[PDB]
Amino acid sequence: SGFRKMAFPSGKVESCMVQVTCGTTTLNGLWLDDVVYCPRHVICTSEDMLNPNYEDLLIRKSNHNFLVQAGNVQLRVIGHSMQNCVLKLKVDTANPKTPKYKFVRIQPGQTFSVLACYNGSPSGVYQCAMRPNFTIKGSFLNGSCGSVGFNIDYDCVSFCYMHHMELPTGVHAGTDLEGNFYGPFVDRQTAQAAGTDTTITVNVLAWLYAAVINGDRWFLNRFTTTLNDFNLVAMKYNYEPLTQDHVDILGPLSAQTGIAVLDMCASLKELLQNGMNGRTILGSALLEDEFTPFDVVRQCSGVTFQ
Amino acid sequence: SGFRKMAFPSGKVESCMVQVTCGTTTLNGLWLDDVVYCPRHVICTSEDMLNPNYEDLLIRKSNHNFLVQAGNVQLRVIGHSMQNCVLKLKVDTANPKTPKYKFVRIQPGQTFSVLACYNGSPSGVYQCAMRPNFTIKGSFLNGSCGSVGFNIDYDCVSFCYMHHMELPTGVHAGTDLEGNFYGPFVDRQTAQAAGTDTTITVNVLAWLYAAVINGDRWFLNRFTTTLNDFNLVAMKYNYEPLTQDHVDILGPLSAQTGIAVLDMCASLKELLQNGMNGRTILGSALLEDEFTPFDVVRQCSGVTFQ
Ligand SMILES: *C(=N)[C@H](C[C@@H]1CCNC1=O)NC(=O)[C@@H]1[C@@H]2[C@H](CN1C(=O)[C@@H](NC(=O)C(F)(F)F)C(C)(C)C)C2(C)C
Ligand SMILES: *C(=N)[C@H](C[C@@H]1CCNC1=O)NC(=O)[C@@H]1[C@@H]2[C@H](CN1C(=O)[C@@H](NC(=O)C(F)(F)F)C(C)(C)C)C2(C)C
Repeated sequence: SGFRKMAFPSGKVESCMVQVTCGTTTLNGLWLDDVVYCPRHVICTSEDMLNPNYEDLLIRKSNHNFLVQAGNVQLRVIGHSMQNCVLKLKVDTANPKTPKYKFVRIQPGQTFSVLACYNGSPSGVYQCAMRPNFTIKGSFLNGSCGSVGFNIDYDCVSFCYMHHMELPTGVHAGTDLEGNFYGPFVDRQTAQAAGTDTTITVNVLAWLYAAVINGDRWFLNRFTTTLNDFNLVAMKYNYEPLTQDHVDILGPLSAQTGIAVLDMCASLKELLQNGMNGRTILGSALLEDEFTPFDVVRQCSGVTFQ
Repeated sequence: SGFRKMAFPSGKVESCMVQVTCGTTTLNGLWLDDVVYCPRHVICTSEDMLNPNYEDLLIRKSNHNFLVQAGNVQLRVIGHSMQNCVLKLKVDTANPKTPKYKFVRIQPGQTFSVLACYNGSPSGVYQCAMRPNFTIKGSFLNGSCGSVGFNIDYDCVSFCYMHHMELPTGVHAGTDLEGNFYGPFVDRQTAQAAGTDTTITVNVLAWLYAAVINGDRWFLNRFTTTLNDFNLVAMKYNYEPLTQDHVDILGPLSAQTGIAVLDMCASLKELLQNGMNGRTILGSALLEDEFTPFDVVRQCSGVTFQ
């Protein structure tokens, strides 16, 4: 029993981290086969980041201008290209520790683990969600860019996030591994702000099921509700609409606990209208929305990875 | 910016996990050099665990009765011995991925990362604290025993916990790597309960400093207090006494923020007496006590590991 914010084991990703230096700017890169992926603003001075012309800055660079270090070993860059907001450095050595991997673009509400790195070296690992406003609530400092987010499926690492920048209120924004930003943000040091965020309803429901599985059941009421009536109440409290797709994804937890999804919805409705009355659920005084239905199943059933 | 519950990178420890099977009981082992460490109740049937005589059960075992699997490869056991509540299986092959390591016994209030494993394979990683009542708030299922807790110092893994059992209210208990339990618990399936837990005061203060570093400052008041007067208030609210050793450990965060420790204590005192008035600190509605002063420094300064 017990329920914690669990990250994926980070070992497969640790073996892919390198440091990339261009001039005086150093950040992290991801070394897969004979390519190193990293944020394109490695080629910027501090001055350039206020209004960079990345295409222009990259013309004046050659291969030898990129210093790629994998531990104690320098990797010679033998080609380079830019794909949206990421640079791809071809190196003369394939990473022998390259795991089976995929590049995926995740949807808002889905979760992933972040391996926060500095100078190509890991600092720590934590779990995050892609917020509905396309930010993540991370923990990143200067030099953290190029740190990646990922999910694991048995032996396959699905990379879904590269870190690029921090937005007001201390939230974070970045790209998929094709260099396309999540959200309407740009890699330029100019005033930018995320839109209003919303609560990930399907994840709150998943976490209420995790609470029931752990014997924390005080919030279960005797009612049911329709999907439409629930979504009207959720709208008022800045909760995302619950779709039939979400109901289907909650099926396994609903079947395991014997609580219909719409019954859980009625219990969540009461919590939204009345509060928790200074009570806790799974030790938290707030409803948690950064566990997906699969996160709950993986933690409560002991799914492992190779 | 940002502040999250961060675990250590788990790669060095992943390379040490194996599965140990004796008869029909399978759990996790830790493979360091040519020794595999695991909980001694691997030698028990389900029947034996109600009242095991571990010494007796182990006489009737020989080396070949232990099946140790490291991935796809069986490791031949060539010797065995019992040290308190852990078995030590000597194997014919040294683990080539053995990191620089130490066995340490941590103190209540100190934190560590847990690599939760099943059948020798990792499921996830999360951060925990040794509670003052010598339990940990983990997430463990059947087959999780032998999962370990650890800290990293540059390239050295300090192993501090082996998982053995679950106690009422869904909390967990185990041993150091010498097999000595934390707390007054025994590896027998009989009714056992942890004593009343307390809040780790020095860690709450560390986390308030993390909040200030992140610009969450609303709780800072204009007062100071003496150490004695603070500890009288903390006693009432089931907080551990703050010692001069704790004040000294908080020095770096106090110097960084320019807030004297006893001034922070006055702000914490007001939070204890008045509550947070439905406000949050670093996104939490409750005071958090599972970040040590070093955890805060390591996260907010970007300390990395090799
Ligand atoms: C990568 N190493 C850093 C990570 C930042 C640093 C502090 N916390 C983080 O997550 N990325 C940057 O410094 C990027 C980068 C220029 C400026 N930048 C920012 O994150 C800035 N944010 C913005 O300008 C705004 F408002 F658009 F979000 C900063 C003020 C430094 C937080 C470039 C090329 C966008
Ligand atoms: C190791 N694989 C398991 C981990 C347990 C299983 C469920 N969650 C966990 O953390 N360890 C055990 O099953 C140990 C073990 C016998 C029984 N046991 C327990 O954890 C039991 N607890 C107790 O009997 C009590 F009350 F003392 F805490 C159980 C009721 C199964 C939770 C031995 C040899 C102690």
